[PDB]
Amino acid sequence: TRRRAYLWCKEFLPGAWRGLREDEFHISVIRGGLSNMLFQCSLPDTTATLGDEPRKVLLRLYGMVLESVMFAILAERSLGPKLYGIFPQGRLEQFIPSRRLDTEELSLPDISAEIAEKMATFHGMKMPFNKEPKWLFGTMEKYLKEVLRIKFTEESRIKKLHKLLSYNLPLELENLRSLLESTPSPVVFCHNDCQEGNILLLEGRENSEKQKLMLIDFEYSSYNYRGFDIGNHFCEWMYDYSYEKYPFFRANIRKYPTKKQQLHFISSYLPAFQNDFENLSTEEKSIIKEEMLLEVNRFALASHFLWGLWSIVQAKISSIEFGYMDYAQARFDAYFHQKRKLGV
Amino acid sequence: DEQPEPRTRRRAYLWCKEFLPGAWRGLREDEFHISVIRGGLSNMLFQCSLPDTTATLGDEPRKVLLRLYGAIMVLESVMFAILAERSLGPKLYGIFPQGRLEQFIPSRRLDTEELSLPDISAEIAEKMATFHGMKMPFNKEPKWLFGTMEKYLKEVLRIKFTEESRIKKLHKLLSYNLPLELENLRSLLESTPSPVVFCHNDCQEGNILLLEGRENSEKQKLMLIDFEYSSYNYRGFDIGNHFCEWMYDYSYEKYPFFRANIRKYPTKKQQLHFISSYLPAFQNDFENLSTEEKSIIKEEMLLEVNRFALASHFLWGLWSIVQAKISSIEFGYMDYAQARFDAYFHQKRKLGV
Ligand SMILES: CN1CCCN(Cc2ccc(CN)cc2)CC1
Ligand SMILES: CN1CCCN(Cc2ccc(CN)cc2)CC1
Repeated sequence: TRRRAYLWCKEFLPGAWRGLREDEFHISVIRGGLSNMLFQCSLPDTTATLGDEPRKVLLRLYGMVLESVMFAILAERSLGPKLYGIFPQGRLEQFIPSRRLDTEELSLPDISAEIAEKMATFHGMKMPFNKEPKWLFGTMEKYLKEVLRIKFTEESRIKKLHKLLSYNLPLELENLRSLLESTPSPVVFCHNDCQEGNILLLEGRENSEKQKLMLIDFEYSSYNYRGFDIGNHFCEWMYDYSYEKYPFFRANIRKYPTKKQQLHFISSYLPAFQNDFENLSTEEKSIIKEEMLLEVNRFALASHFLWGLWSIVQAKISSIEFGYMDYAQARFDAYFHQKRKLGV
Repeated sequence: DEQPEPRTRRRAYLWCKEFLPGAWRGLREDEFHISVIRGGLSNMLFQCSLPDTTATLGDEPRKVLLRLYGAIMVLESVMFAILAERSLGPKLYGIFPQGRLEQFIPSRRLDTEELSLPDISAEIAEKMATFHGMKMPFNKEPKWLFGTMEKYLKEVLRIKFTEESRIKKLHKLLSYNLPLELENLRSLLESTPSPVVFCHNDCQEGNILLLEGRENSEKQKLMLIDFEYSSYNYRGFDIGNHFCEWMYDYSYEKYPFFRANIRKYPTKKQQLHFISSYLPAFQNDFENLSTEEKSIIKEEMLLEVNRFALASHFLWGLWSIVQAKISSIEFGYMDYAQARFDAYFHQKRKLGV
């Protein structure tokens, strides 16, 4: 691996990387794990670059074709990290000096204003993928059917899974389908996982007011209802994954964005998504806003439902230390709370 | 043949309707237009279009090219997407397991005898030099050339024909002792400096588009397409291979379905004219180096591309023998293998190597 990374870096990267010896190779882990291990490879500080090649790069081990075409495209358009090399068991990507946002930072008005802008821009991109909005319910159905086949060993998971099934998930899915079918929402290229863990604060521009963030990790990206990408992100205000004691997240329902905070986000989103929106009548803009509010708060329900089902699947299979079943139970609690709140 | 089959076209209609924007997304089957551009079993080509009475709503193309992979993949897909993003290849509208949907570019392909026309050649040299300066996310080790020839050689040595004429042709070719000859070629090219760049690797006339509405422009009427063989490789191979293609006409309508003419290989003058467009297009300062150091570069570069042209004959000669066992396409692959090795040894004699 330290050699594998050495070979991949020597062979895929230009400049000093070409003549690099193996005892000159600097690598360290950025994230271990079982799948998608991140690494930081870099030149001797005492090595001068020959061209415009990078000094430090991010390696990503997968641990099919669409994810690669996608990442290449975003790289080409300067929407994503640059792609320096791609191979069967991973790829070399640009290393972006940054940190991830924290949960509570999402509510900072400049941060959520720029996230809205960035998601709007992400949303207007054309991609060579299927533009039929199959993804949302196709994945929920795929997960549900996995869930009604999962058998757990340990009494606790059995107990928890038994509570979740008692909601009558198949019937509840139909009630959700019914509601969203009656809720218009333009299909656009969605990130589908726009949580704080996937938003870079680019270092050196913490002082920029509108250009300090980048969106990354598009493994779930597809054409999907705009409402889901926004409602999902709103849900993510509630969940903090940096908690260091099992179950390794906190949910806080009170942290869901207020009407005022929602209007602030979409008041950024809309002008960045349709460049003619800014010239509409004050009244019309509020017609569109009030209507969008209903839209994304309904699709928020699908965020809860989808990730709840996903969280149950991950329990049975994942190695990652995370209280998946407790998270599923949190997502469904927020699902039913949001139903009562909306009166739907 | 013009009419697609019922199966494909029903599937074509679905792909177009779901992958393309605008008027495409609400088209009915009954108003979908599709025409064959190439049959076969491997890369079927179709033209797909809106009715002419139907109005585009926005960006969407009125016509696209459907490409089915047929009987056979991430590197090729990524490469095609990148070149589209950079406006070097056809735009990519749709990608899926069975194939892709690409921009339709009104054009015909160049004829073999057009490769030598001065303005054509100059631009082909600019386009290729441009093609070479690109950064691509692939392995930058120049192992494709001999890796590929080695793969073909090993397959070639263990294929047994039945059919007699195929069998006799294979025997004359093995007479030459290809493995030793391959090694001989390695030593010769091992001593021949050539910059490793991103090569098309199959820059023949049928992979160059003459763009419609531009037959007047002098330096902007061509586009290079079909990059299935592309990879980081010795610059000499890419140009050498192109010079070799001057000699082969695949439009010949009877068996073996090509004409070889060694007399059509570019003259020293024509080669210089080509690399005279290539070099200022490939590197910055070149245009204004001492007329005396421009010549050393040119002369050396000729030696290089003419030596690497030997790998062109050897690679496709081997490829061709492999194709004679596995391909069902009507083409005299064995005869073409011999034709390539004739030129190889004839080229060897020319170079005194
Ligand atoms: C799939 N995503 C959307 C739903 C929330 N996920 C839950 C999660 C958080 C942290 C960890 C720790 N590896 C695992 C799962 C993370 C991202
Ligand atoms: C792979 N390329 C480089 C070598 C020349 N080839 C020979 C060939 C031409 C036409 C046909 C079509 N019958 C088949 C093979 C095809 C292009």
